[PDB]
Amino acid sequence: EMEKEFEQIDKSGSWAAIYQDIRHEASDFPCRVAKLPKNKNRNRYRDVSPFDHSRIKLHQEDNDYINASLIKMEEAQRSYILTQGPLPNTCGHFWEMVWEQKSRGVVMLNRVMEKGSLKCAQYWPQKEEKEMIFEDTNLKLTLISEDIKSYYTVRQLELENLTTQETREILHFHYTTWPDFGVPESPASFLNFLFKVRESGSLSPEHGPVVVHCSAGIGRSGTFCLADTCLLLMDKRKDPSSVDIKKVLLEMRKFRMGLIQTADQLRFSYLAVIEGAKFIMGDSSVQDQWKELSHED
Ligand SMILES: O=P(O)(O)C(F)(F)c1ccc2ccc(C(F)(F)P(=O)(O)O)cc2c1
Repeated sequence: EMEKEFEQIDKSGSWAAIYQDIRHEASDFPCRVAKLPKNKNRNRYRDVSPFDHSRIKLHQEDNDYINASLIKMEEAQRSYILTQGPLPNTCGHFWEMVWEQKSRGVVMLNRVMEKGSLKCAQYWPQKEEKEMIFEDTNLKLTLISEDIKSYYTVRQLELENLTTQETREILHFHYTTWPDFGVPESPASFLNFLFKVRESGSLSPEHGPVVVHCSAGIGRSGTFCLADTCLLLMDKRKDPSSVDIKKVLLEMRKFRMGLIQTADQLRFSYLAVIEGAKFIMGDSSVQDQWKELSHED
């Protein structure tokens, strides 16, 4: 039982050991491009780079580089794009990517400012009367509307390719109370938030991979994607307990490094998956319970 194993790990306080085993077994691929001197200012952190084999390439001719990774989950039938929280000089790239990948949604798991330090840049407009134009990638972005909740805000954005004048509605899901190296404020909050994204249709195969990011795009982003993939996994393979979260994470770390940055987020991943499992295997109310418990209102 998923529950039994979880309690065993907790009872023995093995979360740090398991998490540490994951780091040591994690894949390690080259990041030549990410480390090219010219791209130095395109990476928020020196030690966090997308693997070359899976990095998302901008279709631009100058520099196709952006600190983003395509996490393709074969069995789970779902791809995501994990990227760092855009930098002052990479906002055009970010949206360029969102455009070229035909993304429908963007999941932000961090705040533009955490403890006097900017964990990310204001890459989307805060006021509707002030659209944003990223001149380098010839993109226009406009806040159409937004639904502000207690711990998360969902925004409707219109992304326009100024070149072709083509337009697209991007759904911006912003979890606002997930601290760096911290965890969601309950499995309920998280799942409540994950299912909003799901019901939005942003994760649908009819759209490009959803863009998920935090600060470095590995900790919170990793946690969010791990949870979503495991729940996705234990629904298609009818035999949920066979889903080995630790291994799913390892599968994931093959496409981007450092997914899940703390033993606690790893534990949370298990909690969120176990909790969210109640949905996959019946119970059409736990979702109303998460919404209730998340106190989003
Ligand atoms: O999403 P989180 O909370 O996991 C994060 F973004 F806060 C986080 C994650 C990975 C990091 C790696 C390196 C640095 C660095 F400080 F070492 P560097 O020296 O490479 O800039 C900072 C990092 C911060």
